[PDB]
Amino acid sequence: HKHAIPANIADRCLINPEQYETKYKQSINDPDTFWGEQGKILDWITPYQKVKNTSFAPGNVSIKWYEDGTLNLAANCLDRHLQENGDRTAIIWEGDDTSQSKHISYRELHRDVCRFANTLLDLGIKKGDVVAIYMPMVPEAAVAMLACARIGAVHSVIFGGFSPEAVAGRIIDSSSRLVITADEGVRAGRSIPLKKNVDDALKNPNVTSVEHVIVLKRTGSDIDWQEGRDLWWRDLIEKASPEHQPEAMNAEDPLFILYTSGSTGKPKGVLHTTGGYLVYAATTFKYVFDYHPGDIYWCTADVGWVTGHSYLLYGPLACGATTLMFEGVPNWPTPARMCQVVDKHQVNILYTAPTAIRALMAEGDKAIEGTDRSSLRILGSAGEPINPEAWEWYWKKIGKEKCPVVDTWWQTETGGFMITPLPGAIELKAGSATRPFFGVQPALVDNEGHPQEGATEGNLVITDSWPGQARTLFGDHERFEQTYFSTFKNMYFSGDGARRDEDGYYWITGRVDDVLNVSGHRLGTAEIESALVAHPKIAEAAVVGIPHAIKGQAIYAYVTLNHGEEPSPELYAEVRNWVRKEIGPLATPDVLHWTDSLPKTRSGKIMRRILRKIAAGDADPGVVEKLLEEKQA
Ligand SMILES: CC(C)(COP(=O)(O)OP(=O)(O)OC[C@H]1O[C@@H](n2cnc3c(N)ncnc32)[C@H](O)[C@@H]1OP(=O)(O)O)[C@@H](O)C(=O)NCCC(=O)NCCS
Ligand SMILES: CCCOP(=O)(O)OC[C@H]1O[C@@H](n2cnc3c(N)ncnc32)[C@H](O)[C@@H]1O
Repeated sequence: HKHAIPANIADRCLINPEQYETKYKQSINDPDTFWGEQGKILDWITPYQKVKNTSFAPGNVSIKWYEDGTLNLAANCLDRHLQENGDRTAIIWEGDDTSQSKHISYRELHRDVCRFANTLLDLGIKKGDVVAIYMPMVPEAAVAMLACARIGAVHSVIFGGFSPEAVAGRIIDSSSRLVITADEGVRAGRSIPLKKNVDDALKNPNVTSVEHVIVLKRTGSDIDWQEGRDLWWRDLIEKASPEHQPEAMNAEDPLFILYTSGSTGKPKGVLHTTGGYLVYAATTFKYVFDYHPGDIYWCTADVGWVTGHSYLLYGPLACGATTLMFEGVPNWPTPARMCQVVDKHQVNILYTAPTAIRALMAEGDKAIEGTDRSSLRILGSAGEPINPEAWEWYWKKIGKEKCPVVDTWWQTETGGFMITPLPGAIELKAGSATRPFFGVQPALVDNEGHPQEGATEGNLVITDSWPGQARTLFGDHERFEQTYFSTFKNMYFSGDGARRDEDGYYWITGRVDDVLNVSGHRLGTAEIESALVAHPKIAEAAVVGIPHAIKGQAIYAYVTLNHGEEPSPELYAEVRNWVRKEIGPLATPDVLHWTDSLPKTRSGKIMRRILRKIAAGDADPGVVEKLLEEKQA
């Protein structure tokens, strides 16, 4: 079953099937003309001359786009929209409590970004300084990210659900000079500590770089205050001049770092530059969502994740959209919350995640009860695979069978959408990301690196660069080259597996490395094992993912205690809380399986394939039998 392109979409679409085909072929055959022309979606301070300048050569990866052009992201997201659209809403903010919302016009946002840019400059922040942002889903998170970009500071946004230890690791690695936070965030009626977590983070004796903490009063909770270091947001911004002249950034000036979990090691800072990234986010946002002036757009992703960077803030604002920032969760106070927000603000484009869809579907019709949903023209899904059944529930209940669903496959490392439908150009298959975006050349290779032709499956690689590609890993270009460009030479390895069907549509099966997907959150099995083994009573651990109906994968941890320690309710609780402390609640094992029987190769390497199979139900060979009975209990 292919879903046809509906007439209302065909009548209005920016790109039809023929235009998709033609532009696709040109992006591939002639990237310099294609991306040379498409780069004009942005305003450049000085024009680029060179367009594509890239190599995936082994141990010698170099990615540059538009390299001689200069520009300012904040000017593209704000300034250039003032003359025509200064009165238009830039951001609709919907509170965790429905009595709370705000409309923030382009003019108002610009003025606050200008005030906050001066605040930053007056505080001593300079172009290239890294600024850590640990904020909830409030408009001020946006102001802080845009102010940083405006001055050429390099923001590093840390998701609010990270623990103080996780916050400190990111601060240490990036040498962040400043932390921007709130006293607390508000989520599903609960107040979540943020500033306290920062206080704990800065007590780590390896944190040396942070000179100030800017705190937004979001809840007025009693916090500890260090005079001098700590500064209230309101105090600072109100003293700052609202006049700020944006300076030109080179196309290859660093824009942001985003810590991202890998197959091995601890999270690394995926680094995006300015020009290609922003051309790519604005271009993909515009065509995949079929954005028309006046469309109300809603991405539900947190600002702490890449989806929140590219498609909550940067892509939409570049295009002059009204973008909605929701503080809470789609099913609080009730499962109908998400659709209530859609009606309240007349959302035309809704972009969400399969975990949220599956949580709402588990509530059947309570998800749509009392709601109208008519304003909706376009639906999106990203972050994890969506089965045909969930896709169909989404298409029917939320979109009322009237809205194309754009299932967008991509990654932190890709900056923007990679394999995705375009709503007026491509016919949909439930559960398929479908076809590559402009400038994207995917392939499927076997474990030896041989391309597989026709209907097939294999390792999903991208065989050439695209403007939005991550340029490096902060402080570690060698690890960037190793992780992504060493498995299959001269190719970008995504670490995902995929099938290609008889039509040439891609079906992403999931990570083939040791990376988990837990409620749409990318986590490394290695880092969770490191966190566990750091516990004074734990000798060894092996972490796998198991299928879970809502979350996609749940975390299953095999744990070996040091001699002289026993399993108890207490130790169970302590070990789970230890992971919460090391990483955050998102990384907490759902199951602890206590064992002295980790399977290992003769060289001592833990073999996870079998652990994966046992946990799901599907040197010393005796360990498998012990493991089987332990699992059954
Ligand atoms: C958002 C949604 C997609 C799934 O939620 P989720 O991302 O998996 O996270 P949850 O809401 O379950 O919370 C898990 C933990 O992470 C924390 N967390 C999640 N987001 C956070 C954030 N933005 N900032 C700080 N902490 C956060 C929660 O507080 C909770 O921690 P705790 O139990 O130790 O106090 C959607 O299904 C939803 O609204 N969840 C309902 C709550 C729930 O029970 N979810 C589990 C599946 S039903
Ligand atoms: C939304 C982008 C999130 O970026 P992150 O870097 O956090 O996660 C990237 C990984 O999410 C999965 N993934 C993402 N989108 C899809 C998708 N649409 N279908 C299947 N899997 C997906 C793929 O496994 C991918 O390697």
